[PDB]
Amino acid sequence: LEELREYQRRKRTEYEGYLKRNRLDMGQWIRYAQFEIEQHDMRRARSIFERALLVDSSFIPLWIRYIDAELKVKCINHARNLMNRAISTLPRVDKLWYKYLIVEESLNNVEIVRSLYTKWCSLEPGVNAWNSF
RNA sequence: GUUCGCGAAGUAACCCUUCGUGGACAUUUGGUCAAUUUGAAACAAUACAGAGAUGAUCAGCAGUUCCCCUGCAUAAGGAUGAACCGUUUUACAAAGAGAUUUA
Ligand SMILES: [Mg+2]
Ligand SMILES: [Mg+2]
Repeated sequence: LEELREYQRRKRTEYEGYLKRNRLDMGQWIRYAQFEIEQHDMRRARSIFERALLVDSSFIPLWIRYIDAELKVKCINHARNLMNRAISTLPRVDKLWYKYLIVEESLNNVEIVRSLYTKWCSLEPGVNAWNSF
């Protein structure tokens, strides 16, 4: 376990030291947020992504990946509540809607998307958006 | 304890002493804290590692950090004060070609 313990500890010194110095460079956050996922600890990883939304919330690769780590282990109402916060923050975006729509397809629930497209049409988005509805 | 008044005692031209009493005067200090080993000074010495760039030797001045130290300091010094120079794979598709493959 010390063959493990000191591994995890030494990594969390190196990653934080760099992020300590560079608030930006999201490339590091996602990497380091991925490290804590592969240790099967969701609490730490969620903190990291939540810590990395403060730095920039306009960076969609970060938003998208933090949907993955929720969906991969199948924590539903988190990746569900998250999408409340996700598309209310950046309501214009394209990718964020479709990744919320297409993930609702594989959940087979068409009542959701019925009300989804209600709002997403209420927002008057544009051509390619309406055509999906 | 002082003073006012009263009530008694011995002496008493009513006063001095003595006793018993009513009232007034005066009215809530200090602790965030307990006296040596177990609620946290530091330095020196010893051993190990050695003080930026670059072919090599050097002057430095800044920036960034959930590092500080000497200094009256918003001056200036402290190795250019220190620490940092590592790691990096997905908003991701469009066209075509081969093969497997089912109503
Ligand atoms: Mg310096
Ligand atoms: Mg200096």
